Amino acid sequence: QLHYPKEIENDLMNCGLTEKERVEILATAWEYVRCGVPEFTNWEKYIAFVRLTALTTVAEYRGKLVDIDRLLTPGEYVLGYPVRELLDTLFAGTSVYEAMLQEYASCLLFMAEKTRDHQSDLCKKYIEAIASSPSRYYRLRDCDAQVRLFIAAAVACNDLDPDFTEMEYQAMAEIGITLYDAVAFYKHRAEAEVSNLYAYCGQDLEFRQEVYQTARSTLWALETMWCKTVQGRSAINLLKNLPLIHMSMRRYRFVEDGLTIGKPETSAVVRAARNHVMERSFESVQYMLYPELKEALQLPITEMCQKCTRREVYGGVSEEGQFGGVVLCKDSQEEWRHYVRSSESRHLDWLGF
Amino acid sequence: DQLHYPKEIENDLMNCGLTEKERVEILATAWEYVRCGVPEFTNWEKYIAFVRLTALTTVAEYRGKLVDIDRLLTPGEYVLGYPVRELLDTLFAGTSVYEAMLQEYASCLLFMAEKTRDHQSDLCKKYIEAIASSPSRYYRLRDCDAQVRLFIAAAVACNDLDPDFTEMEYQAMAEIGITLYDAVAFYKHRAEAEVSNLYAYCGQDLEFRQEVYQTARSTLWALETMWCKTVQGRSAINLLKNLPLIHMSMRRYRFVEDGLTIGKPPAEMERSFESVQYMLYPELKEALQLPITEMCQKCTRREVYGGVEGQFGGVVLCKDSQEEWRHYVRSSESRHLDWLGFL
Ligand SMILES: [Zn+2]
Ligand SMILES: [Zn+2]
Repeated sequence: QLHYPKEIENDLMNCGLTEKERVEILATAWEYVRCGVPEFTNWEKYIAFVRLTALTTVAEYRGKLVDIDRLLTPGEYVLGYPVRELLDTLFAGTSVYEAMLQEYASCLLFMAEKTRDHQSDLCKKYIEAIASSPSRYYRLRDCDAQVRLFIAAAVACNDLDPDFTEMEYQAMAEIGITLYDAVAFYKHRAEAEVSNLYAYCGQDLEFRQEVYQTARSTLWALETMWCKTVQGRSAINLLKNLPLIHMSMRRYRFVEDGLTIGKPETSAVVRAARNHVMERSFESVQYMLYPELKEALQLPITEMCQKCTRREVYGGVSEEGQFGGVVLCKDSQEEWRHYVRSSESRHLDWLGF
Repeated sequence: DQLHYPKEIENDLMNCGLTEKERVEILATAWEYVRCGVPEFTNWEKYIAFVRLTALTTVAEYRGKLVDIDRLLTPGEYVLGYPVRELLDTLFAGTSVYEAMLQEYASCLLFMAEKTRDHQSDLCKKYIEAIASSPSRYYRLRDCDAQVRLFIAAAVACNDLDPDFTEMEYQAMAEIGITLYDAVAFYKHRAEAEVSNLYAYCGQDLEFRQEVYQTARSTLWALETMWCKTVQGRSAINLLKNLPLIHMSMRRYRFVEDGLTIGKPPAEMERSFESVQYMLYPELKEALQLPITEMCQKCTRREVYGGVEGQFGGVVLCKDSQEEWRHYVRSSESRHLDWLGFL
């Protein structure tokens, strides 16, 4: 049986979902928020955030249903949700308000763009931006996985105003993504995903084990330094639980894989992948794009490495073991591997240890 | 991977029988357990006391011959540099669970030290036979061993509140937590011929393990949905939910070393019942005095437990006893929904 609060039990009715899909989305949204934000004080903001995480979950599953251009419009209901009102309840009167409005809209925009019928030019530029540098992969994946959004929401649901610096958010995202992308590796590869750190860094277990161990070690140093503050614990709770959801949430396949993690041949998500089978402009969406994404989507073709292998159209069918975007050259792949292996110096700098 | 813990504990357990590597592994392991089990707290003083109590628990697991079990509950006494009874008073004194938690702590460390003596004591054999006598008894004794109700009570105390769970809430929570934890620790426990694993008794087929892990986790999500708005509710949730997850979150476990995977297959005068009975909680006092006439005679018992492939080190249940255990674990939903006040 799936469980979630009565408050949300009638959400997402009459939106194009089966009763099975709808109850799975609501349970997933609730579990994600409980796992990522276990400590809260404000129930009204907590439920608003659960509802926004439900819409995010719909955007990932069936993005065609979500009117991206209405998410930030006051008075507008998207699949029954007053999205801008929920964002205002959560973030209005905090220092991160205007930035989190663009973070939310930008995340859902590219979730919808990636499910689309045919590759848009926004999609193609995103696919090439994330392959263009490791720091740009981490910033854009941060938005895609809602890392800094969850951290700020966690602080807001404790009735405090987030005061992390830009470099603290970048350190937190690099730790969380390095862990999460490692555990999701086999699901993401079986689905020929573009948004996985190891699509660019390399598929060898030895690299993954090494940088996982370093990120978890830095996270334990961060936890030891920050655990006496509510804001500190709000960031720790979110980052630490990112990989653990593979075991804690009923959306993942821990039980169905024989109580295993990291074994692709017993995996229910990999076996599902194996068994399986009107154009938004930069102009129309720029109001909602955060600055790093705007620059990411306008990087000149010529200022990117010309040795890496791009294509006209990404997606379509691929062999077992292949991810779905830009294939880095040896020099670029060496650049990424070296950036990730250097995390400890960069982060002890960025986090103020 | 360097080890991290607070400065308040960094020079504990100095020059008292641990190697230098052992001592820092113990302090880091205690800190990591307490941070995973009790993520939400308000009282730093109580928190460090509990971390130090966990460090001593960790010495008893590893090196129980260093630990003077009979001085744990004695005012004024230092064990390995810790004023154990002062630490337990800082954490629990003036709560409704004070006396129960002194006994819960001492009873845990007593059997951790008994399990590693060179010679099996009488007391150790009676524990090994008691934990195999009924599934409800397995869960209560494993609760103390794993410190499930002690951690839940400590979590509430570290939020400056008075634990007010009922006996039957503690029993449901222990059943949920142990069913999950013993499942994830299954292969490690089997490799060490452990006695304290639910599946040593229920059986070793993966299908039973999957099914009852799915139910326990589903119950825990219903409990979390019902209780997540109070500090006491979250204190319980956080401990139970994180029990299986420490296999990924703690450096003590082998997630990384295993390829980012879970699941991959007479120095000593003997203690007597009478010398330790003051420190035992009621159910353990009773379990250690059960006549083996009142136990199932068809189960396979031994004169001496231990020695030795893919075998646990205690009582081997008979087919009928195994069926009783499996039925009990598979009936958890109804028992738990009743004990937890969902109906
Ligand atoms: Zn290149
Ligand atoms: Zn029997």
